[PDB]
Amino acid sequence: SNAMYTHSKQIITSGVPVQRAKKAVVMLHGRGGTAADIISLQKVLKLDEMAIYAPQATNNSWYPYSFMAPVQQNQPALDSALALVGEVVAEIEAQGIPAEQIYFAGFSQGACLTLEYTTRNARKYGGIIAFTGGLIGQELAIGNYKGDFKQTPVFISTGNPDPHVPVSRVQESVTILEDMNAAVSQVVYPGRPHTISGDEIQLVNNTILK
Ligand code: NA
Repeated sequence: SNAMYTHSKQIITSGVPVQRAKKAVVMLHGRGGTAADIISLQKVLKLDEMAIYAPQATNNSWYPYSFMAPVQQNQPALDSALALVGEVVAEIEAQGIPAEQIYFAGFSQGACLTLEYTTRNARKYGGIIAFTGGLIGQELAIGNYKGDFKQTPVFISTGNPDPHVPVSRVQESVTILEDMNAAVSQVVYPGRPHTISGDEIQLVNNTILK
């Protein structure tokens, strides 16, 4: 189609009731996916202490084209997607959970959105999990990236090769994240299909979600 659409405020919650929760996690689904889908990762990820928020994308897609299309071709849908993630973060903080106890988890299109949001808005977060994603745009626009991660643990993975996410863009993303003071774990899985492997799940559970 095109990028001339809005993500309306569709937010699905699960996990610990937010008023009781010590921590929260913002979970971002992939292209053609759903909030209910992505939440089911709580069955294998150590999220049992988190209030879970998963916004649902309009058209089940955050933005219409490859994350590496000229960024204007993904606008205004992308800005709308970033706005919605920001609304979710704002809601969590208003429920009394500070950003340093807020975690992010995304797969594929959702991992790209996760990285793009957190890097435009870098501060001390609980942790950031980007399963097969990179920062967004044909050209990286460094001028959009502001803040300091204050050693936020970040896990970023991809497969090699992967026709959706070149290894080069994951490397570039790592370089930018490290420059902004994230504590970055990058893992590239040669020959892995476009998926979340069991190894990634265990690794995230023993590190970011320790
Ligand atoms: Na943790």
